[PDB]
Amino acid sequence: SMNPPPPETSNPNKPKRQTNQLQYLLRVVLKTLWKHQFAWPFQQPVDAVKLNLPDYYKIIKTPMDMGTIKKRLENNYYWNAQECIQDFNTMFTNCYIYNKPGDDIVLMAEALEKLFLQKINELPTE
Ligand SMILES: CC(=O)c1c(C)[nH]c(-c2csc(N3CCNCC3)n2)c1CCC(C)C
Repeated sequence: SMNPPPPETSNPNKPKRQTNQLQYLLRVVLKTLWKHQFAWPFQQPVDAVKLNLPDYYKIIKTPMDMGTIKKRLENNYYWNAQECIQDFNTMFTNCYIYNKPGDDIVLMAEALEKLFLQKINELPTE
């Protein structure tokens, strides 16, 4: 079995910015989810080899995880907050696509997503 290359976290020819919204996404949103008791399955790319999930990357073609998001934020990879919000939403959606309703992993994603929504509700104006 093989894992794919992880999502990129640096791309020198991609234009980058540091906005107050992106700062909030790191200092408030990511930090809140990262410290949560249910964060651990989401802190690095899914290791389909070790988890014995050979179909994971057959079903999930746009993988995303908080380790990737954290590095993107720390490296100022994004142009705007919407790009980063999309990454969080991709991460949650992938979990719901792959897994079964009520699975532990889905309950974990739901708990993190609730906090995400609470924090994004107060995203500052630019
Ligand atoms: C399939 C799924 O949606 C999953 C997601 C987002 N995460 C995990 C998971 C478990 S353990 C771990 N890591 C990652 C990297 N660092 C080591 C610990 N990730 C899964 C598998 C759940 C179940 C189907 C076996």
